Amino acid sequence: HMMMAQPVPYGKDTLNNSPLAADGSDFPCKLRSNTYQVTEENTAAIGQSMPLSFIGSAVHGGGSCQVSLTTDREPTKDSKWIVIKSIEGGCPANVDGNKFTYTIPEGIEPGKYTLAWTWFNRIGNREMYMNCAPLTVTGSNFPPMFVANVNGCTTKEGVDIRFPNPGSIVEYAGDKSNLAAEGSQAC
Ligand SMILES: [Cl-]
Ligand SMILES: [Cu+]
Repeated sequence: HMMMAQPVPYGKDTLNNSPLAADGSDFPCKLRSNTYQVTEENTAAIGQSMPLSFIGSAVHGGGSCQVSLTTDREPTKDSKWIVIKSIEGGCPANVDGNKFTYTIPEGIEPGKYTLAWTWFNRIGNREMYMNCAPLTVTGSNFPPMFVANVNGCTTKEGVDIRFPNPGSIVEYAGDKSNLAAEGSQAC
C-alpha cells in the first residue's frame, strides 16, 4: 500500500494508501468526498524534470507504473487519459525499508490538467493503485492509460508487467528476471 507524495495529490488530507476498489466503484482517482480538491497546484514547464515520490507501508516487490494526463480537472470513468511516462519494473521501489522523475514532453500544450500515477503491484493481490494531482503546464504519440484489476482484466502475480502501449518514454527499474516479455499480454 502506497500513495503519491510528489506531485501533491488532490484532497491530500483524505487520501489513503489503499488500492482502487476491485469493482471499479471509485475509479478514477479514488472517488470520495473531496476527490478533486486542490491542496497544492503543481506547476511544470515543458521539458522540466519533476519529482515523483511515494510513501506507504509495502512496495509489494515493485511492479509497473504510468504517469498520465487528462484535460479534465474532475475526471470521470469516461475521461480520456494519455500516457507521458511508463516505468516497467522497480516502481515505486524494489524493497521496503527505513528516485523517479517525469517530464512534460513536447506535444503537451500549456494549460491545466489532472496528472495520474497508476501502479500495478508485482506481488500480492491483483490491484490497481491510482492517485491524481492538479498540474499546470506553464506557458498559457501519447497512448491511452492502461487499466486493469478494476475492470475485469486481471494481471498475473509475480511479474513486472509490460504495458501494451507504453508510449515512447519508458524506464526500467526492476530485476530483469521479473520483467514480462516484450509483446506479452498484460491481462
Ligand atoms: Cl515501504
Ligand atoms: Cu499493500
